[PDB]
Amino acid sequence: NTSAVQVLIEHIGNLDRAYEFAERCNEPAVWSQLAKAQLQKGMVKEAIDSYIKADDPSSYMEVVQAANTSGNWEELVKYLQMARKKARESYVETELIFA
Repeated sequence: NTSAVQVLIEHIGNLDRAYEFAERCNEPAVWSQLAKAQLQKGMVKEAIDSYIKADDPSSYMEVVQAANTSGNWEELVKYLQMARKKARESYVETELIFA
């Protein structure tokens, strides 16, 4: 299961595919680096950020802050649920606060 997931890559997947082989795995990997690549290459995040959280990424800072203005609340508020969690200093919690 350490691959059936990250498969959501560029020349590796795309759209109604990337999130088609993620419900089978639990487990997985690449959550902070996948949000930076899936957010700068084709609109997805709303999808690639609503079927993974999986610990990381809480703030700081890029995806974290990003998700809030648009219009990602309902999942946004949950994205922090893990924040103060295996996590609790400034720039990261003062960020949760800020956030």
